[PDB]
Amino acid sequence: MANERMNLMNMAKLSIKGLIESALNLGRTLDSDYAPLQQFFVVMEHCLKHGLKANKSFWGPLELVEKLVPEAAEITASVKDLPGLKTPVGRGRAWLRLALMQKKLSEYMKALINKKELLSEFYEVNALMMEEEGAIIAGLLVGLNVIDANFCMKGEDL
Repeated sequence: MANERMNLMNMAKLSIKGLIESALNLGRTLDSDYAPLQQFFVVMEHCLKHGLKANKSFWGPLELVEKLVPEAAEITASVKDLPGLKTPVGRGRAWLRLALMQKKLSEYMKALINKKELLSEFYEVNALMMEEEGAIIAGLLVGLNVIDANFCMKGEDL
């Protein structure tokens, strides 16, 4: 099960590389409908799913971040107090996108890998988040702190 952590990482380098470059070559705030950006989350999602156990999906591991990095308490409670967001995976995809904005996504991730004694509750013995690739990516996520994207959560004019 190492041929998967290898694909995911080299499937993250591109997703991350391409985004950081395009984003900088564009020079303007990114919107949700930005292919290179959405493609990142698709991958970022898969990476966090790989190795999960027993349905909070990857939303469960993310709920730990607040206890580790208090600076994350806010966005963690902003996805909960947000109607229209049913599924847990939804609270997860919503969480990531907010971190991308806070430019703290990289910090939260690192805060987890260095606490495997906690992930072991949601991930198998050797999930991407429990191995080397989990760090290589946590470090590449530092280049996304220069990403100024703005995602829409909801709106109502009636």
